[PDB]
Amino acid sequence: ELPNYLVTLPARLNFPSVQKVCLDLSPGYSDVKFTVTLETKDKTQKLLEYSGLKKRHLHCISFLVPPPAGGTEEVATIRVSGVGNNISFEEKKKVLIQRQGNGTFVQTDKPLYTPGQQVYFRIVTMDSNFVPVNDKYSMVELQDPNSNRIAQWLEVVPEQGIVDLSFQLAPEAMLGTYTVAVAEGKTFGTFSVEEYVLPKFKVEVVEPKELSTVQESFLVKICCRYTYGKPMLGAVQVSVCQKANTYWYREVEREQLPDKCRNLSGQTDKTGCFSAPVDMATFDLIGYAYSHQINIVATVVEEGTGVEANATQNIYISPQMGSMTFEDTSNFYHPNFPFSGKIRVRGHDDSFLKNHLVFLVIYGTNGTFNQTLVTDNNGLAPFTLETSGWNGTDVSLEGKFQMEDLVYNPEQVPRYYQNAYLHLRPFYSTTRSFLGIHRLNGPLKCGQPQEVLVDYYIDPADASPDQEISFSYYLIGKGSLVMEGQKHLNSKKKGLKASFSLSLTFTSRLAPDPSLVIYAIFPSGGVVADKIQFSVEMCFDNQVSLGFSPSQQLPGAEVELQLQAAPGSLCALRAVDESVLLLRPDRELSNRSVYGMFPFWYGHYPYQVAEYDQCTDLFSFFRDVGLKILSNAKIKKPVDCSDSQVRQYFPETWLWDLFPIGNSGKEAVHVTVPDAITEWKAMSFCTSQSRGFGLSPTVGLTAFKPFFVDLTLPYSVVRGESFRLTATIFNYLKDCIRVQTDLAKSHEYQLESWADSQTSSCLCADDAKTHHWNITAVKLGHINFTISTKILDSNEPCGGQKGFVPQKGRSDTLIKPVLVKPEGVLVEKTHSSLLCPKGKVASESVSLELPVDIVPDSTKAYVTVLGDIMGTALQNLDGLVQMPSGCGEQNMVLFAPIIYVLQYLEKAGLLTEEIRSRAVGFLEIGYQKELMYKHSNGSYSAFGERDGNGNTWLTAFVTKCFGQAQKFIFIDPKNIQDALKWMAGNQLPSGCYANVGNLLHTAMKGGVDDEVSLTAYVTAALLEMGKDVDDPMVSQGLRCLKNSATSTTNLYTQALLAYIFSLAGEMDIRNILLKQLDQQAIISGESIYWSQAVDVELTAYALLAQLTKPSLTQKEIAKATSIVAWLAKQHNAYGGFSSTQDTVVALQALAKYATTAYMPSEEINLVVKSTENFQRTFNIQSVNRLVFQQDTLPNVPGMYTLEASGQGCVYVQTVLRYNILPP
Amino acid sequence: ELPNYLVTLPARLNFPSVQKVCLDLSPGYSDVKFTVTLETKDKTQKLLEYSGLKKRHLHCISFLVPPPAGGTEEVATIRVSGVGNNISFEEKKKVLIQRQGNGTFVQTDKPLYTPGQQVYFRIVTMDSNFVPVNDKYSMVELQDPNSNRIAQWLEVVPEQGIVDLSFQLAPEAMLGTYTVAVAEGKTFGTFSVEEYVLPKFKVEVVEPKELSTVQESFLVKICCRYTYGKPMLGAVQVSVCQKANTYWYREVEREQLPDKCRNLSGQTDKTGCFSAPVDMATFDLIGYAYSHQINIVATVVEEGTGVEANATQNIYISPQMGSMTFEDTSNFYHPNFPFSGKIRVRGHDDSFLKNHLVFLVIYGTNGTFNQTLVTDNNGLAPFTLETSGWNGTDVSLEGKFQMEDLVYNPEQVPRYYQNAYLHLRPFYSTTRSFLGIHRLNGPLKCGQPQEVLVDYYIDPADASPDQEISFSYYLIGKGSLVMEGQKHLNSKKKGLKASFSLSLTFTSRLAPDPSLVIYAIFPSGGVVADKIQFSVEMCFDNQVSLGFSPSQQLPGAEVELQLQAAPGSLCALRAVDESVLLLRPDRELSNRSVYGMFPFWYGHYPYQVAEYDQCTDLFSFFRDVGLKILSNAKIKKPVDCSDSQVRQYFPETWLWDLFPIGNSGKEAVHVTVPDAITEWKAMSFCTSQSRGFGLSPTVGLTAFKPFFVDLTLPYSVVRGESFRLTATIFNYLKDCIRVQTDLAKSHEYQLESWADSQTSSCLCADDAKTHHWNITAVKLGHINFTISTKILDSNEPCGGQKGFVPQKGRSDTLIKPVLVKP
Repeated sequence: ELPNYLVTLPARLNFPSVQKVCLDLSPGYSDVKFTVTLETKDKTQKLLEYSGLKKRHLHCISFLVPPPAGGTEEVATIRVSGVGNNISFEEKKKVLIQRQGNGTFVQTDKPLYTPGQQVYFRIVTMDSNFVPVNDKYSMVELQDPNSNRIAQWLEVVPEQGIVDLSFQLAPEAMLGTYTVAVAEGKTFGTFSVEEYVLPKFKVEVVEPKELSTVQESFLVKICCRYTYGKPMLGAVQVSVCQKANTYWYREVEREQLPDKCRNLSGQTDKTGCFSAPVDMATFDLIGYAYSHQINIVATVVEEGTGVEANATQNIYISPQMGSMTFEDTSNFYHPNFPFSGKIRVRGHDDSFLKNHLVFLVIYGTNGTFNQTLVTDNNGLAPFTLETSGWNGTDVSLEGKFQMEDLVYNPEQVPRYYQNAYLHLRPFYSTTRSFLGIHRLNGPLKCGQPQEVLVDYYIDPADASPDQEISFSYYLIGKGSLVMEGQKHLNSKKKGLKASFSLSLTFTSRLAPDPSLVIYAIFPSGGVVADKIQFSVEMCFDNQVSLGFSPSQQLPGAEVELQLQAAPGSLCALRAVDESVLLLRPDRELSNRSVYGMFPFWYGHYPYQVAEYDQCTDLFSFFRDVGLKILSNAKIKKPVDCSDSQVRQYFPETWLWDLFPIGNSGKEAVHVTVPDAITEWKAMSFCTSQSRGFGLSPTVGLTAFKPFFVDLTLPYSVVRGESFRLTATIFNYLKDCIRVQTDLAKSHEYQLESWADSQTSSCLCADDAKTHHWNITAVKLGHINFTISTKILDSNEPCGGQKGFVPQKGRSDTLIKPVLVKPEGVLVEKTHSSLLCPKGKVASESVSLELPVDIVPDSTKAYVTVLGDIMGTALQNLDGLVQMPSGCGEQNMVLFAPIIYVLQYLEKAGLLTEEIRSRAVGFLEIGYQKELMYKHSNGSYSAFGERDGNGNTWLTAFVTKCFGQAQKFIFIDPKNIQDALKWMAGNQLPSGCYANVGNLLHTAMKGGVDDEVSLTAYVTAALLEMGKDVDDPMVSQGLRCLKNSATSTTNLYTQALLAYIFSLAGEMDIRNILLKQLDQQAIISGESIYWSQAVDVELTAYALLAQLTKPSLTQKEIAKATSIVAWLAKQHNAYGGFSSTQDTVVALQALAKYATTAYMPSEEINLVVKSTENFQRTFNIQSVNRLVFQQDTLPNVPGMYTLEASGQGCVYVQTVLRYNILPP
Repeated sequence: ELPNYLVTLPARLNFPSVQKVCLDLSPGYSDVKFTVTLETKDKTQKLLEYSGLKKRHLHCISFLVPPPAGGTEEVATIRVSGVGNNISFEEKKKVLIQRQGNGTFVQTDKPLYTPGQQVYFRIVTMDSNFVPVNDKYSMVELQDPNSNRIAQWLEVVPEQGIVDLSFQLAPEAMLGTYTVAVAEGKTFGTFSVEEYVLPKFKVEVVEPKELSTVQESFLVKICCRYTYGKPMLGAVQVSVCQKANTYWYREVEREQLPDKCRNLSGQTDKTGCFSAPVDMATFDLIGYAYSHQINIVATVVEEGTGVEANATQNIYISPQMGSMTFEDTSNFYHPNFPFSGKIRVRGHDDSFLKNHLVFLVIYGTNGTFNQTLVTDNNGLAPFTLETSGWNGTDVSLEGKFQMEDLVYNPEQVPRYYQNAYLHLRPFYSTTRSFLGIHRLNGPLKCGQPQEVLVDYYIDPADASPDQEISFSYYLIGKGSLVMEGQKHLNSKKKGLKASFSLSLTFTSRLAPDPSLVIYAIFPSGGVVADKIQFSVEMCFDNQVSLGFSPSQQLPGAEVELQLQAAPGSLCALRAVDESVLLLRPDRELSNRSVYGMFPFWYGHYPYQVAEYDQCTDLFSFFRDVGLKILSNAKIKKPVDCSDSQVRQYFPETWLWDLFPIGNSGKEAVHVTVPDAITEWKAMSFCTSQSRGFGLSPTVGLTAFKPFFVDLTLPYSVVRGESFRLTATIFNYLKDCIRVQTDLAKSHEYQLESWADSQTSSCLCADDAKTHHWNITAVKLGHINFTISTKILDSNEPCGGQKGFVPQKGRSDTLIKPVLVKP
């Protein structure tokens, strides 16, 4: 016999992890010292030293990995060496050690906020094995919808992997999509802040969920239900419609047909759900001018109330009436042994079909085979096939509904049958023996031992009867070898179709789709092996479950709450209203999102250590699961080339408390239900360094009362108007009752009161009596509307019999707040100052006034201080230096911004030398990327060296890029002088732009793309490095441009021709067009910009025209400060790699503005002082520099003093909002 | 009638841990809202918002401890407030918050080094819940014994709570007790460095371990064994001696009588244990001038070699021949209900005596009572007493051997009976009921769920049959609440001596001495309770074991070491030689040492939050464990005054590695044994954040060969000076064989030709033959000395028969380095 060995490691090692390495020894050897090492550049760690035994032995050891010798990634070398008695086996492979993606998320308690609320949020960072990581954050930031950073917490440490942070939102905070970022990661937790009111009912479709083209009619069923679980009445309008399909060509036959649609009007039943049938004779399933799509817009208005809900459902019409997919089968067959599998058969309605005659056709080189099968009464079709006629050839399985396909017809869409296709490859079995694993149905549970049966046959032609046989099994989860073992079997049985069993246990360390690989090496050297995948549900380490008792309980009294988790955990709990999830769907915190933030659905070898043998077997079996194998056994295929209750409450988020789980595993807390009659959806994620991360499914506590009231009233209420206060009184008791309703009159709202002063009415079971009022308000802010109802004892009978009072819940009151705003139209007066003392005190007196037409308590004024030139995304400027390229003409516009960002960063005080070196290395390898576009004439071209003389734009761009890169690296100026002779030859002094050269990409050279702009750029490119006017090229350029300077027109071109005269330093003709430039600029507050993508370019060129010119004054300083404040919020000003030239010109405008006037703050103490001797102090040093701080001032608006002391420049913006009478 | 509440907190909160808090409520309430909250000097978190229920309910929640506003230690306050329906209950009590003690130990691979070797050491931090912390180490330092810091490490980060560091000692490093110190703290580890040679055998006493005065003559059974488990023949000289005791007055009568020594010479038997009786009347037991403490110094010399091993056994001589101690009993007793207890019965050797009539006498105000009791065949005396006639008065119990004590005599030392004395206090019981907890044996077993039987009697005069009575139980360990429960019983059973059971689980969170408190509040206002103290062995939550397979190996063959700990744990190793432990005894790394690393007085409040009266009940039951109680029930009494291989090897440690544990909880490694004929003692500890710290027993591997050699030679050799190299040959084969010996000649050393060749000889079973040579050194430094022995087949009989050649063990080649100095 020949002894063998097999060592297996993960191919992709992870740095804070503990991994396994397995080594299997044949019998024989038994005198050879085996040792395995992994060699990094820092050490040589031996994994195991070992010797052979008299039997086959599989030995697996765990190890802490070496750190990577690079920054975060290093190719280490795995080495097996067997020494001893004049033989030295040595084999050598490469593995990869990298710091894996520590995935994080941020969970706000709500996706929605009124202004004045409190944004609570938890940031969780967690490992690939769902272990929490206490890698403490540098910074976390909360930014406006204007991308302006308004909150920042620095150097924050998490407890048990999670951190909670509370930001009190402003009562005057602007409406939009706020964002929260951590450490400048890939996670941007966004929440909306807007004005909203809570809907009390959800409308949804029920029966239209699938539609096929073979149906005749479908029954639209629209169910509207309250949040507390009761049905309701109300008028229903359902718009069922198919829109016209927009074709892939958008220029011809664009005059479309109108959308085909039918509108349903109705009333819901006693179960509160309206049903009506709609034919598909209305819609055009045959026609390609209409999409295969039906929009259902269901709109329900409550009876006598006026509130409205809508459901927007999208249905995709499918001509496919049945789906047949392989789901439990292998991609490989062993030769001349039976092959097993099963087919999932489903219909159009994704339901498990019954008693279907499926037909399996087999394509092979011997002959086409056909076999029919019948599904069972569960929806599966098992099959076993005899492969002995397949002759070791790759075959094809096709499961079909019928033998004959549908003939394509003009009058009807051909209904396609989704067949079951499979390709079977012969396994590389050099020795005749068989393994097979019986697969385990659908999704498998976790924490319980799965019993898996393994079938085998060891033939007595390659294994002698004295040789003990053993099967080595590996369970691989998420690309790491997570379970190992070997089973020894008795050698006396030898040749029979036998079986044995394994007892596995799937968990969160196991994948959603993990693998089982079993193998057996014979003493002949051949191996027989089989692997299967698995369907494992998205489980977790902590078995968390949430429990309410008694789970449907009256509003205002206690409910016991159970947390089930692993002991020693710290667990976070969110109990929130249903109604706040009715407007915006919540940010999905589930098992699928936690499993989805780690991108490892592929497994496999990485790019760094991949083995390209090609110019299936056991090596492919370990390659597909992501394990490096080193062996001398025949595992490689040879390569081939081819009782009154007062009710004020907490209707928003209810529970946001942290609970550490004790040693019992379970923990209870009694919580008091808020008085809003809704459903509370609660969820919890528990985390622990012991077991891991666990996530409860969300549960619901239905707070419900039998008899109650409900006020409805809008949120956006202005003063003076009479709004519709609608009070819907609900009786859900089974007996008819009498109610008495009264609004408690106070001195804070006015009405003339239809049916007030303790009105009385009669109602009965499932009844909603809607009283109406219109109310006008006199106060401001939040004011309370209070109502009370009682069930009177019936002196007279009504509704038939005498009314009956319940013993409990006889009375019900309600207090509801509303926000009332001042009258008139709003208008803002803003004033900005750039206070820059240089080691001193700089002061400014600000005066802001108001016309005398104001209603009282309407004027508000607040001041904002900012220490930085722009809001956020300095790390975007850090990331602009990456991603080199050499394809297309986007390479020059991606290699342009490096010199600009390293000019910008050194004047901001945050320059780093390692990105300096990396960026100039990228620029030095980027100098070679413009060399194969060099023309044969001695110039550059857009594409090819034979196209012709190049365009002036690209030659001027590479002239600027070569002349502005001499401050960082060595660029020779000989190519500039080689280009200048072709600038002189291309444009005549008698006439400029003789039209030689063309760009490959259109709408790219500018916003206008005319000849005078390209001429002014190529004649402005010479003197923009620091040169004066000394050349014939710039002389003929100014000769061409001085005629157009007096011609005016097209202010973009006027600004960029004022740019070259500002480079010339002359004030004679650019001042006669400067006055018509700034007066045509529109005003957007203090963030103004010039208006004629094109406007941002015009703003950048006019900022450099106003900045490059000499004699900068303070009004020009404030004007340019307003311009760069508008450019601060432009996300297209920086962040584009294949974008236009706007990015580099706005970025060099930022660089020149940091050069000349505004340098960033490093120590500013600011004080504001008012008329009424009120003062306030801001501190802006280095980390609250970007924090855009606010302060609300209580004085009557007048003259105020704004003083800045220290070293640095600061920006102060004062905003006065007030309301004026419309006449 | 009158509703009652009870709030329980630990009285000493540790900052990185979580703590329980408990609230128990009577039937009644259901309209008030109880808030318990813990305020400190920066924040106030609401521990429980909680409305009342119509039954009795026990609700307990776990909370994170607030940070210390004082920096490391502060006095917070917990308060209870029941507000609602114009009812305002408000009470408060002070509690202490301090940072928990970070324990730290350092181990080394050996406790003893020659200069020129590598010193390894591991330093481990530890919490009071035995979980390791990866706290940032500032600096660690290594000091010469002249108080000079010779090595220095700055800014070392722990990997899974431990640090593993190495240092190369100098080849001319001077001799003394070097010290490893951490951050100028209280932790230090001393290792001695001097020249040594490894002893191959040890010697200890077997039979003399206790001396009582009633003996006539006592056996001295000295016994000497090799490290590889085999007996040895030799010459034994034992000095058994009684020293003259120095007087307490150190000013007069300096003339001292000579020490009563007896010298015994002997040869060990085939089992290698020398036994000889010594008449103990030679030693002066009566007089005070001679000490009551014998000292046995035994020196054993191997024949033909000259090496010697000494053992010093210091045995106290005691006149005590027995001990009555109370160990399973309560300090309290309930009035007019039976009281149970158990007595340990031990003799002069502290062994369990059989069939001893122990006598219980009871000292009370009604009358002194006597009772006799027969022990079982285990060593226990279980008794029960009626307390109906005791009338609620504190009593005393005394358990004795006999009624009459021994008369003091001038001619004899008065031998004392160590009786069992106890004082029983009356329980403060306002309402008549009984609650007793049955005891559980001696030291309990960790991890297994024990079953405890608790019996009770609820008197129907002070209870109502319609309402149920629920017993609340607290299983408390190491000053914090561990396990909780509320177990109800219906009062339809009425008044009887009923019983029920609890399923307890004891872990490392629970103490070596944890407590169990069971109580109940009746609606009259009274309370009934019982507290017992358990006894658990010094346990760890991480159960770790080591196994060598096949646990006895010839040198040169691999051995599978199996290491069994929790998954996700990082484990140390130490496979030291036994011969290293024979020179310097190891500093103790055991469960006693780890549990004694932390102060374990406990059972009381801190002095900053202590409560005292002007001058037992449930409040004393919670004081004696150290828990704060806020209650309005009758919980306080009214105030009153109170074949051929060459053997070069590893005479240092064999295994010193870090093996993390995978998910199966098992690890294994085939480790190659070193080529010394010895025993390797291996021990490991594992640190995990999940299951904490775990420490394994010291398992042993006997690396043994049947036929081998050994070289006796000193460490230091003066160059140009002759020494005696003594090579001994051991035959442990069962037959008689013929050996042949060749000492390798080289230019590194010179020989004087003493039995140069033809040293072939006959060695029978369990035999040793020593050959001496006169060898001098010629060159400086380390010198190899090589000996090769083999078995030759010859027709010349050895012992009357031809020497049978082995199949394994035919030859043995040994290489020993030696140090040569000028």
